[PDB]
Amino acid sequence: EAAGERECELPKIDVHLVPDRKKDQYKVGEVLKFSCKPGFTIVGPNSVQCYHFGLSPDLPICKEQVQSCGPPPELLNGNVKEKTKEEYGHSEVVEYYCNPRFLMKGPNKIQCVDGEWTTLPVCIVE
Repeated sequence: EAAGERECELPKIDVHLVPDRKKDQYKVGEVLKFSCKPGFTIVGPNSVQCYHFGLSPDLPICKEQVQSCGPPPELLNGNVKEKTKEEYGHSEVVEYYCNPRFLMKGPNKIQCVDGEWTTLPVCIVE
């Protein structure tokens, strides 16, 4: 009996972690987005899939204390349109804008994760 499959059940995550679904058994191809508790920051993979060998990649962790990352980086052919505060914070996104000659490819905003900002929008001439 049983196919070649090997389906998933929610593994032992962090006590302060909370999965998006939060179901007991995950079907192969379920993406278990994780997050941490209200006052916790999730660090690591915030989305793992249920594969036919198990939930992968391995689970992220929870940090209450993160960095504020200071001000955001510059944009290559734009700038930050928002008020650059000396202290942003985790999950604080920064709306950028590129010049009126470019198309903005990636996310115009980026949020700082742990203490590192995510991948910039990047714009190209239209």
